[PDB]
Amino acid sequence: KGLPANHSLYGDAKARWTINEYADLECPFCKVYTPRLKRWVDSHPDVNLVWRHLPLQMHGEAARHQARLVECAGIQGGAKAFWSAIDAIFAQSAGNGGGLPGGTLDFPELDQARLEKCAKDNELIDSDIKLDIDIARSKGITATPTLVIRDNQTGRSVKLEGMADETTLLSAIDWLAKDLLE
Repeated sequence: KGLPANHSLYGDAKARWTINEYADLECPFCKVYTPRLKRWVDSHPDVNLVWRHLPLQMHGEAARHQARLVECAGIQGGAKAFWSAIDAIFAQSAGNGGGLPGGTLDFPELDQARLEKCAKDNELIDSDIKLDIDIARSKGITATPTLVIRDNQTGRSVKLEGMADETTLLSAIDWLAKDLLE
């Protein structure tokens, strides 16, 4: 294991299971699913959520630039800024490759000129986006959202493609760990 998630983490850092949500800020599925999944995590403290980048090629530049904007928000403001920027981008983008008007995010609690420079220039964040995409492709992930649910106690994980509903989530965690619940 490498360093733990901070700005990309939603929920309790010490949660037993982590839902890795591979997602694209232009994807209409991700737009409706991400808030519903955060709700679910709110009511299951034992599970947390980590956003992983997979901007899809058919969504072009907009999805890549928006991935960089949310990492740069994390630099400025941590998790709270990161997840607020995810919401703001899903609300403000045309979606589907149309992107933000002028590429510009309206998020006045952040330093906007600073935000834009970081999306243009910071290669560390660009690398981190690319790494999530490379990991996704190594696992054969092609569409968004796709979940990788990891049990942090055992290391085991399971992949689910699509907008998994509560039955899907519960049954995946049961598949990981039904005999290790006490």
